[PDB]
Amino acid sequence: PLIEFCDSVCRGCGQVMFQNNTVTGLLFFAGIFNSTTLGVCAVLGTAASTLTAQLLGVDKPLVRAGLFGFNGTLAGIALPFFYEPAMLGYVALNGAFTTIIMASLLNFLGKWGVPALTAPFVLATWLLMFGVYKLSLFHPGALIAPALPSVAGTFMEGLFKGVGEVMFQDNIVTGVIFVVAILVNSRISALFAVIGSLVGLCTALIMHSPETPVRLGLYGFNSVLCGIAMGGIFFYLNIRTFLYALGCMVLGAIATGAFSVLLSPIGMPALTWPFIVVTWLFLFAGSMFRNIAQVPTEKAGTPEDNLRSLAI
Amino acid sequence: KNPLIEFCDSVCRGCGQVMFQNNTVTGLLFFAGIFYNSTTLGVCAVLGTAASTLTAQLLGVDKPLVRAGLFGFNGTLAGIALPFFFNYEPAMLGYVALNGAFTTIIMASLLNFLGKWGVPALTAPFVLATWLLMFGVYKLSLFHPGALIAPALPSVDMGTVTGRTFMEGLFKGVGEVMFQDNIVTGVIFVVAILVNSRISALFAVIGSLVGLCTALIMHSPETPVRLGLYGFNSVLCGIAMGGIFFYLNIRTFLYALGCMVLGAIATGAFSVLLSPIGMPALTWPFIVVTWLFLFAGSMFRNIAQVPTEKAGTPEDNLRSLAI
Amino acid sequence: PLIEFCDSVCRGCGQVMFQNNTVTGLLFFAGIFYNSTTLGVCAVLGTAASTLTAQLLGVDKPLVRAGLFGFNGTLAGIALPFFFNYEPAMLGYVALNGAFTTIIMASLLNFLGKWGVPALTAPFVLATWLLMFGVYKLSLFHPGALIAPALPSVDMGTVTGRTFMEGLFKGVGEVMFQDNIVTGVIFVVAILVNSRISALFAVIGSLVGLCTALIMHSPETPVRLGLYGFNSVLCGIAMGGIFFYLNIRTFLYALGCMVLGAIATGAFSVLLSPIGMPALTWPFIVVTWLFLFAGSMFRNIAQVPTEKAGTPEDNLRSLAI
Repeated sequence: PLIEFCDSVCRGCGQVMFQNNTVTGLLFFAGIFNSTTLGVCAVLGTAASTLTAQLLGVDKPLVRAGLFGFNGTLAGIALPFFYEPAMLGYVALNGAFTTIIMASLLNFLGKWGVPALTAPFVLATWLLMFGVYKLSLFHPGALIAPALPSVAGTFMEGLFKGVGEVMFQDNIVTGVIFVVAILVNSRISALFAVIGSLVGLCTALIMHSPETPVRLGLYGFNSVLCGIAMGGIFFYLNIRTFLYALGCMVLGAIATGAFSVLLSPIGMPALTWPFIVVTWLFLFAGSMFRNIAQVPTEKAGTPEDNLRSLAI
Repeated sequence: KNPLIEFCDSVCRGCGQVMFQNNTVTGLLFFAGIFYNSTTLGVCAVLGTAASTLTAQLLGVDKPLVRAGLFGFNGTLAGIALPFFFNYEPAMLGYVALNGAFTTIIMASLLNFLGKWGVPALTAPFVLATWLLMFGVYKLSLFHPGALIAPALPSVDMGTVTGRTFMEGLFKGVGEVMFQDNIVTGVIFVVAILVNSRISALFAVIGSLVGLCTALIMHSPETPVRLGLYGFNSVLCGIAMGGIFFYLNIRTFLYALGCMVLGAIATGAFSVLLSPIGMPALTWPFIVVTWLFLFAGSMFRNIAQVPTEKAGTPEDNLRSLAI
Repeated sequence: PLIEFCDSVCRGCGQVMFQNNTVTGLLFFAGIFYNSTTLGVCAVLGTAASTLTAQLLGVDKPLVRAGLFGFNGTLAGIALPFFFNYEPAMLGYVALNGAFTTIIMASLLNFLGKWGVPALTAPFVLATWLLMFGVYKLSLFHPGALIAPALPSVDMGTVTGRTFMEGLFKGVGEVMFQDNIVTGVIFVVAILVNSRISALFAVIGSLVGLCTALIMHSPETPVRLGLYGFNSVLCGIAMGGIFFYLNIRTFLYALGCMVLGAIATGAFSVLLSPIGMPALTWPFIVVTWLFLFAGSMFRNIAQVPTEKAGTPEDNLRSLAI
């Protein structure tokens, strides 16, 4: 059981980039392990999420696939980033909430075979983070600030930072390591995750953004998930599939921004929100697309496996 | 019986269904509790409930549903809350009716909707209606709103905790579930819940209480706490996920507790979300965290979801299961 | 193919009022062309993009040729130019908007499909929404004075004959973001071609929206501006024999919905007021889908089978048996 919870926890981390591999997940943790605190709160979150599915009795295939620890980690991290004694507890409370969300979303999105996506991480964190201004147990970082919207008056730092900011990780190194981590399980996923941040970076420049946040990588977080997800994983990789991904990827950044305003008066983070909308938006469309070949979700595997299975 | 007596028998049932209790008596017992605070509010209630009821019958709902009172619950909270959170006018009544009726189409809309996975509608009909019916105020000056509403961007005194903060809050939580800021009714409404079922009355209690303490822990201004506001939703969570929608157990308990705890956080989060628009949160929080837990249940082996279409009192749900 | 893309484009425009007819659609374009060649272009651009896209992703030809894949394609071509200061990148973004609409519609199709609910203008919005929200942080475009961040807060102007006439037509036009009284007329006529019923219901739409606004006590500026007739017009046209077998009970439902349209219009205005963006078609699509999802549970109410739903007349002729 201990080794399984381990093997699960390791898998959930990789699933962050849709990669179901204990190794990639470990390789990912090693990358992020910028802050021992963050790593702890991560393992806490992942552990809670994992341990929870097992207590409510999920299909072992799902837990052991790590599908029940992914959003478990991002709740462990981001409640600390955006620290008190009650920080840990709330992390646990966040991760666990994620689990009910995922189920809730599972059955939900299931009946058309749409994935849950990071949506569990957010809608949780969202709720668990919104009530701060009225629940003074915690006190928030300078990264949060109520304000009505108002108009405003690099490639290397941003590239890596995009991949890291996917984990709220503002480190160039980990970004590299996380990219390498993605390589292990699959070269394809590591590449698509790259084009992700890059397609997000340039798309941001074009739309004319303050070259601060760009290098900060923020406009590469979601893009990186879009590239990794719609990259051979959820759809049989092709040329038309590529342009779709590019398409989505491009879309990712616009939505990132739009989402920043939407929550600007409430001044909270956008979080993974953008990737999960534009994503689910494209997915729900795929089946109607003849030219587009959706990968059967329940069977969807690595871009390579999804290409090897399809071959015959 | 008769149509008049049926509309009566229905109206009485819808009120109890507020706490998921399908009983003409509990519902009456509930009205009696709230009547204490405002004949006006009682009227606007009966108006709302009546409209909601009468509407389902005109669109032809399955009699089982109307007579189960399932078509009057959200009908009442629209009759009440358009009067409270707004300055009574002559058009107040009409709009109440307009609110209740809207609730009905919402419930249907949500019924077919949430139905195909067997999720309940929950108070969601009351809100999304009232929401729409209340949002456009600043631009539809027919009505003029109470001081309880105020546009403002979010921003981070403490007051003092005490015995009174626990007693006033405990009862006020149950009442604030009906937007009722009275300690007495809270008691009466608790008793009302006892009639139909001791279990539901107890869970509704743990509801407000789990909501009260959870609020203190998260560090809230000890004003609103005693005000009970952070007990409204919690009370519904305790009552709903308490043997009603899931076969009551120990694991089921901790789930409820879990949900209940979650209720308050969401209550707060929701307060912000609507703070710039400065409108009330209303039942909104319970209905989200709730539907969030429900949709999860089936995936949970250890968790035994009560078949919605069959879901009855925690006792009946335990007596039926016994076999 | 060129003539089909034409025949499709023409159809998508009529579908705006649920009318599947190349003629009505043309008649509609002619109406609106009157106000701005630019807007007409951005429209055709949008519609063209939306159409061309479904074909490249391979949609069922029945749907494209029914024009159901160009409707929301037009409103994205128009509104990115209106509620924003035209730039060179205006066109591109239009195209980017229309195309986005298509994935939205699919996304929503499969989505709302499994209960047979329509997509409605929801594709136009959720796109435009996203494509318009990030402006304050994506300074490529610069927005019109019609946009302004502000927390909500409670002059009256004066009601009059002109307030009813300017508003009546403006409601139908404002359904296309068209602030012209003429086109409103023409668009009404356009609706007549395909069907008298749809043209009438679209009328009752704006009118039910107009009065319902007065009653709720609104600043008699926006009313004549017609704004509170846009959504109402869609509600009347949609729930008018098209999506439900037209009757008496069906009428009161429509009226019902129609009345609801305006309240929601306003509420939606607040919801987006701090973010100070437009409400757009948003209101019609919520109160609408709210009523539709209810219909089946209504015995007295006879929902028209969506996949079969046609003109109020055809929906009455088919039913006759």
